[PDB]
Amino acid sequence: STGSATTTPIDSLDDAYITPVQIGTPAQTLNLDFDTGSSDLWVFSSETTASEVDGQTIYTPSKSTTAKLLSGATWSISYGDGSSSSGDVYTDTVSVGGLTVTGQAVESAKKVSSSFTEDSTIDGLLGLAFSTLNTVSPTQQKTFFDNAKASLDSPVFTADLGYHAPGTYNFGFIDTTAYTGSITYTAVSTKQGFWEWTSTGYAVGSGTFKSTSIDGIADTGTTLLYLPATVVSAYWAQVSGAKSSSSVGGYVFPCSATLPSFTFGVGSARIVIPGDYIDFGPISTGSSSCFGGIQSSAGIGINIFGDVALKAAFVVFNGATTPTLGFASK
Repeated sequence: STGSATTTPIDSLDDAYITPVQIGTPAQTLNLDFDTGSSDLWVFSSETTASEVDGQTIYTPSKSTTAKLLSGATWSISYGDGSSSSGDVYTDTVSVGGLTVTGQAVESAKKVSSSFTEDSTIDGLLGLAFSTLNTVSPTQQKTFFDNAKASLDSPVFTADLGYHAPGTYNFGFIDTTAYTGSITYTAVSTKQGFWEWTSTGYAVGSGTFKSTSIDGIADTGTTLLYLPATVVSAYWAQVSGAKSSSSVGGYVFPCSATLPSFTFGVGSARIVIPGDYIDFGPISTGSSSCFGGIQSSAGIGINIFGDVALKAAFVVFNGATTPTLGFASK
């Protein structure tokens, strides 16, 4: 089997991407944030504290003839930005772009933090990291991909995120028309539950490539590119007037600037992030200070190849017995 679904930016800055997902019988379609940096499929629901729902579409398990309470199971998750959610668990039928999993754990939110409430466009998350990170207790649950894998034509999914435009998540096949040149594969460590890999270095603009190992995670659920302070400083030093602002919480730059590209290595291959991908616009409405899309990972404890990096590539998440990651230009 295979599946294919379009993923769409939630706003003009590509702050996140949403993908429609069918849950239950009859189908209830919710727009979920596909997140290769976590492993829970959770949704706003009829159980979510009413004051914490503001415009989201909810899953109502009592209206699904295939929903079953997973007795005794609860979940609770916190993300890298300090947001969180928790609740109980149902199993139900879940379909993505024509690919159907029966008995998928659908984690129903009883509580969500303010960042989720305030984002009317995201109805929940669909985790695509390794199932070892799933938070359901006392019986850990499998991700949608893990459940689908054995049925797929090939045990893979691909992320093809657009810059200020829709893109695609495919399950079970590699669309050879969706990228240019060849796909370069690179080793993955699953030890921390992430799609963790080692980039071979970087360049800033038309500058020379610096060969240096950068361990990090491929994380579609993180907006920006978080890299070591040395790398980030080298980037922003090429932008007149750019500075790190403690009050704003990262590097900012004059909105009048033309940003240089940023290249990262995948083995001997190179992915080029155009400068415009690194512009996240005014820090506040009407400001001439703009927020940078490349930020320091210092104090995160891990480097993160988030959407800024991933959207410059066609990315293969290969879930074979020994997982790997593939990157192609597009």
